[PDB]
Amino acid sequence: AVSCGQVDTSLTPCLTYLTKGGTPSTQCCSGVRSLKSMTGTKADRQAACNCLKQAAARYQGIKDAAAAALSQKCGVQLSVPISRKTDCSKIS
Repeated sequence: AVSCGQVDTSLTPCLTYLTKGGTPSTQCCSGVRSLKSMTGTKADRQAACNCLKQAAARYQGIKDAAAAALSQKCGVQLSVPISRKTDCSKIS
């Protein structure tokens, strides 16, 4: 079980980067690592994906480019996309 509270809190330090781009903070990357360690089941990955979809929809300053590069720039293999347009049901 993962809540949007858990998911949104983990990426709270990433908002600077998500809205401006450049380089994520150490705490942002620690956040992305927390996200990966909490989404080991398909249910948790789909729940995470939905939470991050809803957050990207509400936070209008999020750059889609920055969202799609966040896991790559943190060195994290994160199996959850971050976009207001993703079909979260199609996630493995």
